[PDB]
Amino acid sequence: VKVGDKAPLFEGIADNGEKISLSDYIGKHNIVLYFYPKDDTPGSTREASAFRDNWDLLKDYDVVVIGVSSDDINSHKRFKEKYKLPFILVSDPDKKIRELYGAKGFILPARITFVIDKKGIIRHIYNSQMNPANHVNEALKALKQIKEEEIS
Repeated sequence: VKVGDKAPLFEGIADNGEKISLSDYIGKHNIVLYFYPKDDTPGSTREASAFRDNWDLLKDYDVVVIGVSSDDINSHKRFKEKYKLPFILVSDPDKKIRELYGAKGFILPARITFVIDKKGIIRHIYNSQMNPANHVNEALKALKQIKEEEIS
């Protein structure tokens, strides 16, 4: 998976117990798909919080934010409710979505974020375990680049 490739399609279960298909968003909105190790931990909470804190700004870039981890649905709802996260959280029980995106990691699940445009093309990849809060900034920079190409 590299910048320029079509984003791999997948189906999973969202925190609302509903099934989610990436293809249902492809072409309709820009997409920020971010992988994080585990629910309600210092770093992932910080990353999720950063995305929450920029929710309104993200609205200007026509985008859907989807978080992914190996935690189950209930863990996702609790994490989401506990920090008032407004976006979607997908459960990846057997790590199949991670494998698809090459985000399995080695000493632990990779904290990697992908920004996908309306043509279903990956426009940016940011892989960094140590800078959880910076993931939203990188997603925003990619979204700004994309918007800048749309506007004119």
